[PDB]
Amino acid sequence: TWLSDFPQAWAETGGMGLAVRQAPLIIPLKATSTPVSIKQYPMSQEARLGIKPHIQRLLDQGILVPCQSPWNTPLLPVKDYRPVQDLREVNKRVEDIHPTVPNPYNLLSGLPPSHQWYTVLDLKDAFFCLRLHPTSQPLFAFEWRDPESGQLTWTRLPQGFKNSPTLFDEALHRDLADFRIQHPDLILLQYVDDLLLAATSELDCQQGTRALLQTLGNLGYRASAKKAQICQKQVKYLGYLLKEGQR
DNA sequence: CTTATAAA
DNA sequence: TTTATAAG
Repeated sequence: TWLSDFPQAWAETGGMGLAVRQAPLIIPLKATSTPVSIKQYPMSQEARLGIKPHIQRLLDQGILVPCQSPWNTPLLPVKDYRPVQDLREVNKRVEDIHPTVPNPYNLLSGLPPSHQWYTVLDLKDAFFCLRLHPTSQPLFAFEWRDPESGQLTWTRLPQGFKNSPTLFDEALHRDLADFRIQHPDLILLQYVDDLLLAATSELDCQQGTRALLQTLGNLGYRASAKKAQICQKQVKYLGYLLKEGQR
């Protein structure tokens, strides 16, 4: 089984990821920025009870930690509840970086007709695999209370932060550089957390996929076994249907 | 909820 | 000028 053969590589069996080779990220501020503390709009009990289990899981996982910070941004009061942080005022104060993630159209142009056997993997909770340096953690604080009050913040690259997709894409590229060198006859397309591996034959695709899963797992990333498309001549990738070299 | 942009 | 849409 693809599952049993690579327990470490799958989110379902390997536990929450952590990119062990990647240094905790420091997030540079713009030259003139100072902290902004935005009050939390009062949240209804219904919303709070909805969000609570997610917050607790993240705390248990060490992805959230208590803190006291001069920064504060709101969680959405209406957000099937899940916590969404409005990081816009933080984003405005963070120094911009060059956008290096290719658009899907251009990314797909690197797929040759010679390689028509596909594996598509998506990494689960990808941003959370990247640690934030403790110096940058306070930037992302928000308020949490459970009547029956303090701030929490993220110890990993957060959702809603303007640079997360680019920083993740760049980190995974660094981590997969050797894989590319070891497998010169495979095509690997990276779009943040969405990966396409393409091979000349079913066999090469099988061996390539084994090697990619082993590598991802070893590095601390986790792919979704449920959504995995393995060694197919027809796959869905980035909203396209990849079929016989078309699209 | 707030806010940026677009469409009406 | 208002309304709608989208997104953190």
